[PDB]
Amino acid sequence: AALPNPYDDPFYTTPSNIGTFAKGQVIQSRKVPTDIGNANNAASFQLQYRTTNTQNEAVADVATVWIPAKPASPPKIFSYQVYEDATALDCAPSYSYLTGLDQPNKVTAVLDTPIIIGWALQQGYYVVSSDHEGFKAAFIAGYEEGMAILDGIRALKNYQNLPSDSKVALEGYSGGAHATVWATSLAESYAPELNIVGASHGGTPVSAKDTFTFLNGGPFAGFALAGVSGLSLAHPDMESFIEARLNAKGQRTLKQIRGRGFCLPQVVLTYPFLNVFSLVNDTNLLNEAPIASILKQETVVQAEASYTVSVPKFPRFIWHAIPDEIVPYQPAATYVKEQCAKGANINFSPYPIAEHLTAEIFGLVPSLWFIKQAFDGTTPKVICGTPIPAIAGITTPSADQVLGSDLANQLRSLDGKQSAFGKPFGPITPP
Repeated sequence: AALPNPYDDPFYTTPSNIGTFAKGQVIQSRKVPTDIGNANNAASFQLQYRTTNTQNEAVADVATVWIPAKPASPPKIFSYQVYEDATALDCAPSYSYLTGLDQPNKVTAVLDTPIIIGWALQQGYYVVSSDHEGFKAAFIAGYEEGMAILDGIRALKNYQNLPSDSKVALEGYSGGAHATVWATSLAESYAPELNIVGASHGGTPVSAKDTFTFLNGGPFAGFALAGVSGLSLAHPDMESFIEARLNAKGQRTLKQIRGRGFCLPQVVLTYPFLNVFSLVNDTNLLNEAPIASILKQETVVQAEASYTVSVPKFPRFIWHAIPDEIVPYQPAATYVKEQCAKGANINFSPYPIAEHLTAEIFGLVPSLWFIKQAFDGTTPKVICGTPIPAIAGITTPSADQVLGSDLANQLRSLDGKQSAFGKPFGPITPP
């Protein structure tokens, strides 16, 4: 690609004086060429910045920012969370965004991603997309992801000298929605100066344990194994515990899914029908320490959580396929119901006839319309959590209205194309 592999690059390392940097402070930066930047006439940069890991240690991370040619004003910031879904360093969103064709997780940066970021740039928003898994590629580590993201937003504001109360909105789907929900949950306690006016996410994994039990042994069991790997990379005592229990197969397999160049496509293709329990000599792992208690922290479902989960009060749009076959629907419905009973402002859109990839599209125009309204202060008053399928042209303006013809024609082109997950996208509205 336009830069070396991140494994080969000291830009992806944490300097020994990391602790002297404030949260979100820019350590170094570099101009980078990106497909999205070239397509939208927006300069792109990578920012190496300070953040905080799960063990509350100061670490560096990388984020990618795009500067609109005609910024809206006052300045508005759009944080887009990618479904990286891998535990290797070179699967990073920053690397995947570069001009180039050999990046192993390139797929996660093309397809719907450029539509969404392109759209945000055409509205005049500053765009940031952080490498939310951080330098350990700790997929699904929520505190890891939440802090990295909030600190990436901080870094864009520092880098561009944006006003402190610059409006912020956040968006993501699938693994990017786990990252998004975690960043919203931590905003209050970790980054309360960020003026977040909205957030929009779909296909949300809210409980690590629940997403695990739904996935294990099925067609997308590679995602279960990726979560085990990613969580162990954020929790050292879970890592030791697991290491001690891996049989020879488990040892070969954990190394494999952490191997350079083993990204989402390889996760999907290598592990259908794997039972992660086949990797260990202990079937009761879910119930032992330190795992069981980590699972109670790695959840935003309060019924399951061993801590008081935040309730963001700003407007939110949350969508999900009821028949979701990859990320389970009910845990997310449970999260919305709970949050709504504590004063949240959630417009909830469960799609009764949909699957994971088709709901990725169905909720997209509603999602972006919602974010535009949140920036404008014009999100409609709704009874929190009422299950209403949001349909473009019915509950929102048309695709052409929201996106413009160009971007809506790009969105129509996805219909029937393969997604990162090996299943085709469908149309803008349910048939």
